Amino acid sequence: VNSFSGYLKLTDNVYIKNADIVEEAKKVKPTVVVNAANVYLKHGGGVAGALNKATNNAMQVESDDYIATNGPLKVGGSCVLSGHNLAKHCLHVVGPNVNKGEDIQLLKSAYENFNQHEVLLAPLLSAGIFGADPIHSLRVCVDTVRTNVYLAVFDKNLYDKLVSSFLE
Ligand SMILES: CC(C)[C@H](Nc1ncnc2[nH]c(-c3cnn(C)c3C#N)cc12)c1ccc2c(n1)NC(=O)CO2
Repeated sequence: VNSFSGYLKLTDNVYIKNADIVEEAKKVKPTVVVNAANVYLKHGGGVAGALNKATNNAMQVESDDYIATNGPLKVGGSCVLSGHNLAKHCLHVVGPNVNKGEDIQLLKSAYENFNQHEVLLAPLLSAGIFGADPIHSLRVCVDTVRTNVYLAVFDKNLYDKLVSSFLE
């Protein structure tokens, strides 16, 4: 029922909280949870592994059937599939992996997919092992997304750095 609580309001449409996106999905039952996906939808590690494990592998079985018939996504692209027990829908979004040389300009394209949904629970795109500068990813979110986005960042030091840098 989109009952988000305990988020800091950064802008009129962007909110942020130090929390695990899986625990937020369980508490909130959002209409849309965003997965930090890769092009073949292999939900190993990071956000994707955590969401998939919380569905008892249902998300991986559904995603393998999608890829068999439709093929891989593009960097900056997205795919709406079932949200299983975590949300009504899961929006799988592929941000660029700059640790693998993918272009950081495609992070704006990745965030643009959020504009199709009125309200979303999401992670910080291209952060962690994808290698983008997290402060930059937050600025791209704030500049690109017009709909209501609730960012869950599961790392207190990173959350504090993002908040302090934005509040300058
Ligand atoms: C910057 C990070 C703090 C952030 N991670 C997270 N952000 C929010 N909720 C989270 N839950 C978990 C969790 C829950 N259980 N487990 C075992 C995990 C893991 N791993 C992790 C997580 C993050 C955002 C975007 C990402 C990635 N990581 N990593 C990637 O490979 C791709 O893109």
